[PDB]
Amino acid sequence: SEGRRSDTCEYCGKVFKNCSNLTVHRRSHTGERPYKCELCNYACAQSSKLTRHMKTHGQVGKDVYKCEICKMPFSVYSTLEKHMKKWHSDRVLNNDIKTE
Ligand SMILES: [Zn+2]
Ligand SMILES: [Zn+2]
Ligand SMILES: [Zn+2]
Repeated sequence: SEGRRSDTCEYCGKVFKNCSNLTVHRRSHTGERPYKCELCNYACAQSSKLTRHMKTHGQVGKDVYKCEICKMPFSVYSTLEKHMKKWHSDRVLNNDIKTE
């Protein structure tokens, strides 16, 4: 039992406690949306994690994302580019990311 009609993020859709704390958090994330997927029940702070997982969401059959060359499950396509570019260059090593 409660009501909220103002003091909420235009991008989270989540109610808050003060319009300035609303403003500063809406800048310190940006991200996209409440990070929440509507097809998975998943969320994580980055921007491009969601826009990539969104455009890679097409009829995966399992309501969870996976590397279509492995069949191996992984949260988002940005972590897969970092898996694929090194977890497939030496044999299935300690997942140490695409970097220089
Ligand atoms: Zn927000
Ligand atoms: Zn999803
Ligand atoms: Zn893979």
